[PDB]
Amino acid sequence: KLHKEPATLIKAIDGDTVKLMYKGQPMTFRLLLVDTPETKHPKKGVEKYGPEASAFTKKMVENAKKIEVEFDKGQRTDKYGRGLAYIYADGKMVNEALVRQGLAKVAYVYKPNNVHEQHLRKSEAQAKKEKLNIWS
Repeated sequence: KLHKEPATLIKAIDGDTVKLMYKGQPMTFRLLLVDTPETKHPKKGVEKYGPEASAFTKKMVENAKKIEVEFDKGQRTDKYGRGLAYIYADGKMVNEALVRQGLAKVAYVYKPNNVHEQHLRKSEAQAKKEKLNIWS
């Protein structure tokens, strides 16, 4: 089964990336299954809603009492060294919150890291129906 492990915030870096202290080591975490508009896009740069997604993730993790990380069932790091995880702030999944708010889309899914896929797709569908942010 998947289980959560505690972590401590170091710095929110962008909408889709946060640096955490995990098992006593600083590490960069990429949020699984979501694509946010980025402020730090490799080519693009600062896309529309980038600033908004980035501020949303930052507030959510900076104002939390407890941060937890949840790994999926496949690879736990990507080719850049970043942890691949679902991040929880006081019990609430940051990945889902972003999608629910129309501040992220569900990404292209590489099995078998897809455990919360349907759940996020349901939230994405609701944000589209409500025409929030990216979908407005």
